[PDB]
Amino acid sequence: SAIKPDMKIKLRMEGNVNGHHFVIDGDGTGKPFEGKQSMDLEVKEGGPLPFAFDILTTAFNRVFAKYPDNIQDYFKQSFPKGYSWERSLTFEDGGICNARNDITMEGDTFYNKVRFYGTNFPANGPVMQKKTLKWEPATEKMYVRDGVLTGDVETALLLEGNAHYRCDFRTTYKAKEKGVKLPGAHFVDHCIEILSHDKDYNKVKLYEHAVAHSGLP
Repeated sequence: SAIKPDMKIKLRMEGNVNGHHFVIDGDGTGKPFEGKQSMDLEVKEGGPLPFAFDILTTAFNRVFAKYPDNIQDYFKQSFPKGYSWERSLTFEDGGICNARNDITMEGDTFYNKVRFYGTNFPANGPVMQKKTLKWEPATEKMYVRDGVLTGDVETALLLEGNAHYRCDFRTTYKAKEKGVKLPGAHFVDHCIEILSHDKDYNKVKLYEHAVAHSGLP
């Protein structure tokens, strides 16, 4: 396999949320076969961010997902040429985000060209007031729609004061090489956590664990 057990991650995100521009660099490592990755993020422009860092974290690669033998692993089969994804995030208070990542590989390193655009967050809402605590663990439903691998998530951020803030995600995934075979319908469970950060989330250590499964025992 082109994909080694230990891989490096280099990332640049450029984005705009409610008109605030930012550039964030990431450096990390992961274990594709164990579905684990960790990365150090550093805000390079636009800091301190005037919105909840949590809305960005799912944009900071389903190659870091433990896939069993009985499910086609589209993501690992996409290398070395790579793949990209496009995602819409719809929040319950009208906030909308569009994100994309183009993922390439050179030697032992995944390179990520990430774009993140968010609009329509109410100024008095939990995102612009920085009242988010974390993403709850979530399940991504994977299926092919009209020849395109699609992942749906229905989830929520936990807020201060025992409240939840609902978000629906739809991601479409496309391999760069024609003829990478599409998988059957399946689930990917993930957990995403900010392990540590400094005062205004200028530096953030991010961790994610993901496991693909078929639903039953």
